[PDB]
Amino acid sequence: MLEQPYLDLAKKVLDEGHFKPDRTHTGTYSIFGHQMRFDLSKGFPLLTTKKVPFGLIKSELLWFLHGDTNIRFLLQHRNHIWDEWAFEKWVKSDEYHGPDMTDFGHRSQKDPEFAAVYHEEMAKFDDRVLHDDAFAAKYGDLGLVYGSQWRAWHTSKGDTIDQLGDVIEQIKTHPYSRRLIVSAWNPEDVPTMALPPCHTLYQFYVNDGKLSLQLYQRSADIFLGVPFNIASYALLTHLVAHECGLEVGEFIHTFGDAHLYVNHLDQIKEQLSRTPRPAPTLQLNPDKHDIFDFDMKDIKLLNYDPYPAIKAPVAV
Amino acid sequence: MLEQPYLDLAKKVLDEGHFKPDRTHTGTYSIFGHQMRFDLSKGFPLLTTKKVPFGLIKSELLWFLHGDTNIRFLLQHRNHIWDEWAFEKWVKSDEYHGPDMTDFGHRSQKDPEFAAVYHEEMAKFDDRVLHDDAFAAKYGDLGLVYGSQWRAWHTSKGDTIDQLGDVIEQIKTHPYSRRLIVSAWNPEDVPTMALPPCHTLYQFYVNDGKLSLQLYQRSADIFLGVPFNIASYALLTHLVAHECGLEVGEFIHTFGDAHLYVNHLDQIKEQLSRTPRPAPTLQLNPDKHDIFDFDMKDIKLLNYDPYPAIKAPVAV
Ligand SMILES: Nc1nc(=O)c2c([nH]1)N=C[C@@H]1CN(c3ccc(C(=O)N[C@@H](CCC(=O)O)C(=O)O)cc3)CN21
Ligand SMILES: Nc1nc(=O)c2c([nH]1)N=C[C@@H]1CN(c3ccc(C(=O)N[C@@H](CCC(=O)O)C(=O)O)cc3)CN21
Ligand SMILES: O=c1ccn([C@@H]2C[C@H](O)[C@@H](COP(=O)(O)O)O2)c(=O)[nH]1
Ligand SMILES: O=c1ccn([C@@H]2C[C@H](O)[C@@H](COP(=O)(O)O)O2)c(=O)[nH]1
Repeated sequence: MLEQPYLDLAKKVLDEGHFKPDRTHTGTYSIFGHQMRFDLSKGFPLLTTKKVPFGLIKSELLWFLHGDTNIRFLLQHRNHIWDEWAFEKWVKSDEYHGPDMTDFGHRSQKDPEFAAVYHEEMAKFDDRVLHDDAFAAKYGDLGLVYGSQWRAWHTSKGDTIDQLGDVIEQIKTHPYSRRLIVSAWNPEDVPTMALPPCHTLYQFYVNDGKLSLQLYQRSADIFLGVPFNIASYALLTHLVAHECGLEVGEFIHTFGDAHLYVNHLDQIKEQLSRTPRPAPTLQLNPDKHDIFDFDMKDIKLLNYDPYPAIKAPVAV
Repeated sequence: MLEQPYLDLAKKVLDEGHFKPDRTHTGTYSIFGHQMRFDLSKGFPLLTTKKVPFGLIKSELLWFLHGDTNIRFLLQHRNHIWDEWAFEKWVKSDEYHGPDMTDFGHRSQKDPEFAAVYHEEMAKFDDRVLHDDAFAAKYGDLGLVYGSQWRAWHTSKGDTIDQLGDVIEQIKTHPYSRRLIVSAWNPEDVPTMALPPCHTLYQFYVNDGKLSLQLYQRSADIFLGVPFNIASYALLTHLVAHECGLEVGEFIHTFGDAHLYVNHLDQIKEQLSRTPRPAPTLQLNPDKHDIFDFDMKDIKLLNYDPYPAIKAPVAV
């Protein structure tokens, strides 16, 4: 079925992956190197075995394709996947000066001073960001995220180059070139970053009709993480596709450290337990055509029914 | 045998690849997306079915690992793989002022004004570069090649960062991180380049012992091109490996547009015609240890016997 490369790669981390420490000491079963393929005209690649959210992914990528680096658009839509490095700056600031938020992050689940205070301090940081039009700019604006990596990579001699703007040109004009890449690894910025980009590079292809794309995620979390990432670039591939004029072909997901978490063992065993129901259908607003102008309403999802959702505990 | 992922990928471009125009209109059988694996302790990954040259690759990578961007070291060793963009600058210069070299490049094979003149003008450009210590600097010095991409990526605010220097540190100190990348795609520089890097990104891994590496070549020529590239990074992997203290594990070669040339059809049919003799053994100078100090003599090749070499006509 369309989603069986994810399953065949989760039962491959699980019993074939070796135990890696990793950074936040909770161990992995790593493997290094995996290409999995998805042909997108059979249907759309998110999982029917385990509920994955589609308005979140939509709003997020939609957010990355405006080059917008501000959570205030994300909050407006109801997305807060990005919240915690923002707060990492707010509660480490000069203005924070209140009720201690040090390490909020994994003192949570460990209750004590942390379950309702780190959480009261979050709706306090958000709301401020949705309204104070300056609070929004000092802390809610992330600087280096995929919208600036993507559409305003800062040059060595003083300004903004929109990569994806030009690549959507080079597909529109020179379809068949082996240079159609957008890159997120910039090393000025790598040594001093929160999380360096995890979807490091990606290259489009024009088969004859049919745009394809290959990603190089460098680091991948299986169970949590890789359901999400397979769909963002299946949407990117799907959205660039509709703007060049071309049919959709296929998305290749290539990984470096693909690893399942040691929390996520039982939950991934639970998932494999089940059968793929038929892959979902996505349609796109055909009257809009410039993709960077896509209101939310313009990307759609024709019958999706997963199972059950699943709890993995708190990643990082 | 160790080299069968290259064969299984040449009979896969050939009759499974589709006809791509490409840029220099001589057509391809492209495919998009291929991971092939090489475990380097079984032996070394260059081909015994078709003579591939090892002092060229050595001298070249050795050249890239000094961050040296000057052909004058390459010539000194006897390597001229790099010559033609150099001349692309010399014969397009202000100083050229002689006997017309316009398009040397594929007016060659087409004889006429071009077989001994573009070629007399090459030994004239080289020799000058080996001796005039200034000629060497105005035209023999390439600026942007893998030694500056690798070890002096120019920053956005005024200077040189040695990527590979720091990654050999981060392996030496934090072995198990999913960030061990060196990147060659810099977009300031991409729109105005001769050939943008073809081996775009690469990431190391520390399995438990055993350094591994994954490449992302973006564009790959099969028959000519991919015998060479599989060995350069099997040497890089092999050389970084000996400096961290770690055993050698495996090299993953990942491609985007892997394509066989329409010239190279009969010659690749000819190649497949034969049987793998046993994979070669490489040893390294164990008393030297800092890799950036490796004289040529320090990397070695224990029995290699290919077949026959093969002629593919003039690529580009
Ligand atoms: N450097 C970095 N790169 C990424 O791949 C990435 C990142 N961080 N983290 C923030 C964003 C948005 N992405 C994310 C991040 C987290 C989830 C997430 O929480 N999804 C889990 C479910 C977790 C749960 O059970 O609550 C999943 O199953 O995929 C999804 C997408 C990637 N992006
Ligand atoms: N942008 C770019 N990236 C590369 O992969 C690359 C490049 N150009 N071309 C120059 C260097 C050095 N490399 C090269 C270039 C050409 C040959 C070459 O001439 N080798 C052919 C044999 C050609 C013949 O039959 O004379 C082969 O079989 O591999 C080898 C390595 C890659 N490097
Ligand atoms: O939404 C995301 C965020 C992160 N990662 C991963 C996997 C690791 O848990 C995490 C950290 O790895 P490094 O920072 O060491 O690269 O990055 C994903 O797959 N998807
Ligand atoms: O030594 C090399 C040099 C180039 N290439 C390739 C394959 C193509 O023939 C060439 C040009 O592709 P683009 O410039 O369109 O990327 O790059 C290799 O595989 N190895």
